[PDB]
Amino acid sequence: MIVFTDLDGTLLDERGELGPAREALERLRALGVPVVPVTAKTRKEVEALGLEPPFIVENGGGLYLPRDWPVRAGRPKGGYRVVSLAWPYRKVRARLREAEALAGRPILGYGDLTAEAVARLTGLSREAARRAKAREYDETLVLCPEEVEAVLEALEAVGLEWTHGGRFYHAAKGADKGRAVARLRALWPDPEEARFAVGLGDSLNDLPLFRAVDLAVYVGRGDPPEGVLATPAPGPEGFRYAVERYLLPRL
Amino acid sequence: MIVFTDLDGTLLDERGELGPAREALERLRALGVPVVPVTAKTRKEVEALGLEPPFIVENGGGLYLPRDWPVRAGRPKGGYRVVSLAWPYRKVRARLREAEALAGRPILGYGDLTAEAVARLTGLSREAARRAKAREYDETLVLCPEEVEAVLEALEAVGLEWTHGGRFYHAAKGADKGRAVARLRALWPDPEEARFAVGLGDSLNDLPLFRAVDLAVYVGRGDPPEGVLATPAPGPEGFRYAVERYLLPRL
Ligand SMILES: O=C(O)[C@@H](CO)O[C@H]1O[C@H](CO)[C@@H](O)[C@H](O)[C@@H]1O
Ligand SMILES: O=C(O)[C@@H](CO)O[C@H]1O[C@H](CO)[C@@H](O)[C@H](O)[C@@H]1O
Ligand SMILES: [Mg+2]
Ligand SMILES: [Mg+2]
Repeated sequence: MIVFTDLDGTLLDERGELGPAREALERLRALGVPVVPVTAKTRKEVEALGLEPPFIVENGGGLYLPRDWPVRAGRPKGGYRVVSLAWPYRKVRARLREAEALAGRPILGYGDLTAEAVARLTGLSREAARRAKAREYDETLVLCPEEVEAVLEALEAVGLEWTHGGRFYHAAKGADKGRAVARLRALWPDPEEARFAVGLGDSLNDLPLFRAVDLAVYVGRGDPPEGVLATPAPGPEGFRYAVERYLLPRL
Repeated sequence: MIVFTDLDGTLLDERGELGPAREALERLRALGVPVVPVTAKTRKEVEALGLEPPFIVENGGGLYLPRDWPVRAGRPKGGYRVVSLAWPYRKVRARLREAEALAGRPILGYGDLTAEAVARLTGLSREAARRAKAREYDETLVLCPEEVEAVLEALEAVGLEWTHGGRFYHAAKGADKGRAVARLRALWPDPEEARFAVGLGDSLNDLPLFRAVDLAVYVGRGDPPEGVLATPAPGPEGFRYAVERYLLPRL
């Protein structure tokens, strides 16, 4: 069994911490069940949370593996090997400039904003905001509600893809949580361990995650997607509920 | 006679340069008529143009005087003397945060953006964008057209004042081109010379300028505001026409 999990609004609470998930995470480790973060967050953010690889960052744009992963894949980088599935940030940013000219209006993202600004917009600290700005693949867009749709049309026109997390729209090319999950499973050392995958999430960018796993659990607000299990409460309490009710009684 | 003039879209061409205005400016200089910039631009931007004080920056937020101005006013600041009429930028920025809370959405300004982003948004060079970001009183806002109305009400509700230049809305408190022109006229060494003031402009932020002078000339693109003279062509060609037709005969 592998548990693939989104962070914001799923494993993490409103302050970007664990809440009741802590105990749930420990039980899984004790049972030897790998837990793989799959998030819109950057590697720098995942690191600051003390999460060890493997993990999937920037909506599936990058798969970070331990340097000594038993299956050879990716490009070595320090204590990691990195499998890049998506276009680099710089290329996305260049494409955004063309989308701007098309939309006939500015399209702003984290790359355009100071860390101070990103912090204010996200409620993160300036330092956490600096980590959120260290994007390798995916751009987080800052859009006024009323312009969203015109912007999305322009993104697609210039070859970019979009999704949204809990609060923000994203632009990237080749970043998909489902693609990344499928890839990581294919690269898993023990095929039997990866045979059954669970995926938990709460927003649009998690749909691909749900599709790519065997047991999908939605811990967001409202009704889950079709074919996805639900929990009584959202977020980390959802995660806890999910492990205890759906996972442990299988372990 | 003193000629008070806006810069962008009035004295400056589309590239923000004085080239086309040279001949008309030299006509005034040769006749010993002082010319005072009155602009939304910052001290740094005005200096980069090689314009000497007295000049009025940031929509009237600051009045800059020569170090040896005969009438002692304001305080020494970097080789000039400055008379601060408006709240400092820092206070405006803080009150903007209250506005954001009321509006329920981000309200972005230059202070939130990198020089690179400002450069892209304005067409200024990266160097010029840094100068445009060196704001002491007034914030230039970057707003979705669809959100302007809600945003402007939010500004009013938190005690900020707004206006707009050729392209951008602004927020400040106590910055009014008319108030600054009146203060400079009152601090003028030669009361006779200041007795007859001319004001030229092309946008909303110039209405206060027109109210504060004895002869107002509009060089923007619409019909002129009531009580203001028009010119056959906008911008620097309008400024030149006004000098030749309205001012020289009077001199
Ligand atoms: O789309 C969003 O709402 C979240 C995921 O739900 O990701 C963005 O927002 C987060 C801050 O809330 C950042 O940590 C991420 O890096 C990214 O910029
Ligand atoms: O409101 C505007 O459209 C113009 C009019 O002067 O000023 C802003 O825009 C200019 C750039 O076009 C900057 O040089 C100014 O500092 C200011 O930010
Ligand atoms: Mg989430
Ligand atoms: Mg103007």
